[PDB]
Amino acid sequence: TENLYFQGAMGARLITGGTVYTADAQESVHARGAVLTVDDKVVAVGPAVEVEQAVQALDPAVRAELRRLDASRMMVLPGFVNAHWHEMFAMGFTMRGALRPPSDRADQVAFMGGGGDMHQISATFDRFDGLIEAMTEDEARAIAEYSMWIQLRGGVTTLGDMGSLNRPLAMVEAARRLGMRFSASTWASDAVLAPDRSRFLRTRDADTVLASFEALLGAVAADPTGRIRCRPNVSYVTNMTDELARGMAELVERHDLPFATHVGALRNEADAMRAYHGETGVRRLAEAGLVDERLMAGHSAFLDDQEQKLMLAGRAHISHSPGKYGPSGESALTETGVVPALRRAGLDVSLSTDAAALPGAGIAETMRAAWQMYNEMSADQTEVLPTDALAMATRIAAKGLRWDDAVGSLEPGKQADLLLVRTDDWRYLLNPRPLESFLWLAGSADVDTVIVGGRTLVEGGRGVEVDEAALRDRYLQALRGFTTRALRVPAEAVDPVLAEVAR
Amino acid sequence: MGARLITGGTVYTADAQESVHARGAVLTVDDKVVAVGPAVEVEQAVQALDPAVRAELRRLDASRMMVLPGFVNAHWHEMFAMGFTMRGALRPPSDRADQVAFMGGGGDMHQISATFDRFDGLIEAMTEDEARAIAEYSMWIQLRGGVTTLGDMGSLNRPLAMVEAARRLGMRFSASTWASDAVLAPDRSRFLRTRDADTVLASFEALLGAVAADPTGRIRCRPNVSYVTNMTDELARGMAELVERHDLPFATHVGALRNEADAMRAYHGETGVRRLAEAGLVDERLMAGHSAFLDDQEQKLMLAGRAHISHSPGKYGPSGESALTETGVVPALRRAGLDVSLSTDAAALPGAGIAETMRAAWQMYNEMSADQTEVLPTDALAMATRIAAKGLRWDDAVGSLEPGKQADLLLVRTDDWRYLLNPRPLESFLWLAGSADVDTVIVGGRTLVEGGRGVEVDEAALRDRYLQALRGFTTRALRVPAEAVDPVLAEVAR
Ligand SMILES: O=C(O)c1cccc(O)c1
Ligand SMILES: O=C(O)c1cccc(O)c1
Ligand SMILES: [Mg+2]
Ligand SMILES: [Zn+2]
Ligand SMILES: [Zn+2]
Ligand SMILES: [Zn+2]
Ligand SMILES: [Zn+2]
Repeated sequence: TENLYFQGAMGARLITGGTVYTADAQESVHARGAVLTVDDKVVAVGPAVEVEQAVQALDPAVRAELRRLDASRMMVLPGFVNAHWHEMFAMGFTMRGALRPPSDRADQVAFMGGGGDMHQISATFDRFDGLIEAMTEDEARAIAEYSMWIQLRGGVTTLGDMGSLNRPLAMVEAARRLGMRFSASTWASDAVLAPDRSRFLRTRDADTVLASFEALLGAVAADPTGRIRCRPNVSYVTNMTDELARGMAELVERHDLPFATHVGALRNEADAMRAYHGETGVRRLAEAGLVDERLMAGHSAFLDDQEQKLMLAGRAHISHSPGKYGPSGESALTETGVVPALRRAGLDVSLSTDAAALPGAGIAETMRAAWQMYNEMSADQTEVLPTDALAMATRIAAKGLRWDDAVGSLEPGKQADLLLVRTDDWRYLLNPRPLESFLWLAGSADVDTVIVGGRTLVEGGRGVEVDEAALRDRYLQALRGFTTRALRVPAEAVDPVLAEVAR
Repeated sequence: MGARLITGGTVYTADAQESVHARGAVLTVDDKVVAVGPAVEVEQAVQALDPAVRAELRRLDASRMMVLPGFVNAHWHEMFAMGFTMRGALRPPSDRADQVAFMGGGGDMHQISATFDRFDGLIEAMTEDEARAIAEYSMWIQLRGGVTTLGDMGSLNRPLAMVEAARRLGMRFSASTWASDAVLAPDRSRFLRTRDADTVLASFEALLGAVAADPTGRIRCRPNVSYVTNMTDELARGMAELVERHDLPFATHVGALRNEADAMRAYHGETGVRRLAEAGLVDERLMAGHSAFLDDQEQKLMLAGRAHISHSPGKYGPSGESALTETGVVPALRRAGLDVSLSTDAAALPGAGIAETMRAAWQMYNEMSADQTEVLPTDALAMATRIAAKGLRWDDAVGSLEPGKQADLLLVRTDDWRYLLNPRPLESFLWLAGSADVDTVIVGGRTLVEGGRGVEVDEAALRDRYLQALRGFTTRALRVPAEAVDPVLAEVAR
C-alpha cells in the first residue's frame, strides 16, 4: 500500500516568478513564468499572468489551501529522467574505490579503458548473479536506498535501471520509500567470453534469466503509486545468447514493454563479438527483432554504416554518457563520432549518467559535457543548445523509457515533477539564460528543490523526509558486511576507513 | 602574517612529483611556505619556529577539507564591459534561434580581425572609474574561484585599472596592454597596417615602467600580441627584442581556428607559428593560446623551441571552437612532453572557471585517447597551477606548495556526500564540484576568501559598482539605448 511510504494529497501549488524551462515540444522557456500544480499533475504553465488566470478557476476550498512558492530568485526545470543507470554502490571498496592510494600516479589502463579488456568485462558481468545472491535483503535495501537518494538529490525524479549489482525488489522498495519514480530491471547475463574458448560459453539457461524478469514484472504489475515500472535489459551483447535475445523480443512484444541493452560500447567489442558469436552486437539484436522503437541502446558508438542504418530504420534510441567516458577510458564520443552523427540524422539520443561504485557525474554534469563536447567536435555552438541538453536529460530520455506519457516535460496533464535551482549568485548575474549559467558553473549539488507528483522531497538541498545521516550510516554498515563477507576484503582494511568517514 | 599551520586535510602540492599527502599539513611563515608533507615532518618545522612566532601560530584544522595550490589562470581576458552585447544580457531567454558566428564554424576571420582591431578605441572610450569598477568585479570572480595568479592575454579594459584592481583585491596579476597593428579586410588581398609597431611597443613599455617599482611582489607584466592575424612582422620582431631586453615572458593566440591558416597565407604569406618563429618568438618565453591548428613543421618548431601551450577545453564548444578534437594536436604535443597548461579564456559574463576547465581536460583528453591515465586528476591540477606558472615565468614564486614558494593556497570542504569513501578528494572535486566550492583562498599567507565569502571584499558593493559602470559604458560607448539596459538592471537579484 502507498500509505506505508507517504500520506496526504498535495492540493494546489503555484510556483511563480522564476525562469521556467518546460522541455515541451517547442523547448518553451518562460521568463517570469509560473507552474500551477493540483495534486500530482501540472494544470498550467506559462507566463505568470496567464497562470494566475488558471488559479482563478479554483474552488473556495482548493484556493484556501493553495501553496504559493516565490521562485523569483530561481530557475524551474522538469525533473531529470536518468534512463541509463546502474546500482553499483555495493562495490565501493573494490571498483575504482575506497582502497586506492590517495596518489593517482601509478594508475593503469584497465577494464573499459584502452579499447576494452573484453574477457575481463565479460567475466565480471557474468559474476553479478552470484554476488546479488550473496547480498542479504538488509544489505540490498540499505545500499539501494542511499545510492538512489544520491540520484534524487541531484534532481533525478525518474530513474531507469539498465542492470544493477543489487536485488530488484530492494531497489523497488527504495524507490517507494524515497518518493521517486523507477523503471526496475533484473540482471541478464547468459554467456561469457573466456580466453581459452573458440565460442561463447553458455553460463545459465535463457529461460532462467527470462523467468527472473517475469517475476519482477509480476511483483510491480499491481503497484498503485504510478511511480514503479519495469523494463527488461540484457547486460551487454557479449553476454547474450541468441536464445536470450529471441526470448527478450517475445517478452517485450507480449507485455508491451521497452527494452534496453549495451551495444557498440568499446573499440574492441566488434572483434570479440565476431570471434565468440560470429556477428557484431547491433546485427545480432536486429536478427532477434530487438532493433525497433522499444530499444534504448547504451553508448552505441562503435557501429558500422550498416548498423547505423539498422538503428535509423528501426527508430531506436541511444542513451549517451559523455560526462563519464574519460575517467573510464571509454572513447564512445570522439573516436567514431557516431552518436552525434545519428542524432543529426534524426535518431532520438538522450543523456544519462551510467554509474559506478562511488558518486560520479550526475545529470547536470552530463548536460554540461554534451553542450561542451558535441559542439566542440562540430565547431558549432548550436548543435547541442543548452535547451537541447535539458531535453536530452528530460523529455527525450522519457520517450526512450516509454514514460513520456507522464514525465519529462512541464505541460498540462503531465506529472508535477519539477526542480528549483537558485539563480541569485554571481554565476547567474545579468544572464537572461540561467540554464546556460547552470551548465557553465553549477551542478548536481546546486539542485535546491525536487518535487515528484507535487510532493517536495528535497528543499534547500536537503531531504524533507530523508534522514540523510541515517541513510548514509545504514549504507556504510551494509557495505561493511557485503565487502568483508561476499568480496572477502579483510575487516582490518575496511573498519578504520569507515571510522574516518566525516560524520 | 606570522605563522599558520593548516593540518589534517588531504594536501595536493603540485610539486615536481605531483605529491599528495593524506592527513598532511602546510606550515607558512609570513608570505612563504616553510614546510609541507606528513603531519610529523611539519610539526618538526613548528618546533623550529621563533618562540614568539610559535606562541602566535594560527592553527587551522583542515581534517574536513582538501588543500590545493592557488590556481594560476595564465590565459584570461577582462571582457565584462561587453556584458550587454557579447553573448550577453540582451539575448532572448530562448536559445532556439542561436546561429554559428564569431569563432564558430571554423572562424569568421574578417569579423574576428576587425573586432580585435577595435579594442583600442573602446578602451579609450571607457572612463578610468568605469575601468576600475568593471576590472575589480571581473577579477574578484576569478579570485572567488581560487585564482590567486591571473594573466592578462589582452583585455577590453585599461591596464592600470586592472593593476589597481589586483592591488586592492590582494591577488597576483601579470598585466598586459592591447596590441593590434594589422587588420584582414574583405576588400583587400593583403593585411592593412592600422598602427605603428613602435607605438604599440611603447604602450607596453609605459606599463612596464608603471609596475617596475611595485613593492608587493604581486604585480608583473607580460607583453602579448592580440592574435597573429593582427600582427605585422615589425610588431613580432619588436616584441622579440623587448622580451630579450627586459627578460620577460611573451604571449599570443595562434593556430586557434580551422580558417586561420588560409587567411594567414592569403594576407601575410605565411601561417602563424612560422611567422612567430621567423621573428624569434617560438622559444621558452612563448605562451601560445589554443595552438591546435599546427602542421607537422609548426609542431616541431614548438617542441624545438620548448614553447608553451595554454588550452581552454572548458569553453571551446560554447564558442563553436574545435581546438581539441578536430586536430588532436594539443594532447599529442603534451604526450610528447611540451608544457601544456589549462586556462579559462574569457568572455563578458561568467563562464567556466579553472575548476571547470580541470574537469573538462580530465574527461576530454582521456576520452579522446581511450586512456583514463593520460590526464590524471593530479595532472589537471598541475596544468592549472605549477605548469601554468612555468609558462607565465612565475614558477619562481607560485604554482606549487613547496618550501620557499609563496603561501598561495585553497581550501575546499570535503564533508559532503560527493566525497564519501573517496581516498582521492580531488577526483570527487572534478566529478561533482567547481568554482563555487572553493571555500578559502590565501595569497602570500593572507586570507582573502573564507567560507566562500570575501574577507576584505564586499561582494555586493563590488557588484553594484560594476553594474553602475557597465550601465554608463554600455549606454555611452556601445550606444545601447537606456530603454534596453535599465529593465535588465532593475531585475537584478540584489
Ligand atoms: O555502461 C555499461 O554497463 C557498459 C557495458 C559495456 C561496455 C561499456 O563500455 C559500458
Ligand atoms: O582566445 C582568444 O582571444 C582567441 C583569439 C583568436 C581565435 C580564437 O579562437 C580565440
Ligand atoms: Mg522544512
Ligand atoms: Zn551502462
Ligand atoms: Zn501544449
Ligand atoms: Zn584568449
Ligand atoms: Zn589511441
